Amino acid sequence: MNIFEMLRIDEGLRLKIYKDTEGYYTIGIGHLLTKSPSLNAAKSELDKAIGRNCNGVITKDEAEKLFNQDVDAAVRGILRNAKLKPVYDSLDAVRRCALINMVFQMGETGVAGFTNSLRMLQQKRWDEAAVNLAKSRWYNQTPNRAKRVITTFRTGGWDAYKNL
Repeated sequence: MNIFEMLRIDEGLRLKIYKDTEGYYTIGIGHLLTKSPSLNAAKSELDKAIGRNCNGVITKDEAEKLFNQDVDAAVRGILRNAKLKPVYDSLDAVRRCALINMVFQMGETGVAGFTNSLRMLQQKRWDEAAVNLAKSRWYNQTPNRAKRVITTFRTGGWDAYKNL
């Protein structure tokens, strides 16, 4: 299992503009287009993103292209972030995937706000950090997904994703 397969289980694949769990306009493999309420604003962002007139619909190909950019940007943002980098560097390969996943879903900023859990992950207090992560909007709003990511940090292996 790797970061791409993991994210694709969590995000799914949709070739037509759709709404987030949050009600936001998205396409592909969890590529948010806009937080704006107009389908029109979304369409426009789409065409800007792809470089063509898409009319709200893309190919598999275009979806995976966006996905590769988004993963790359997530990793690079972690690496550039003063709060994130140290945790990232301290973690093993599997756990590193779980932090990348959070960053992808919620953005650098969002994750960087989980101060106490970051601290615990750095210290390698796996069970404590899992209980602290669960105490969030994130877990309450998307519990099955949060719980997959959490098991990942807890265990250090891919079991939450075996099932799936």
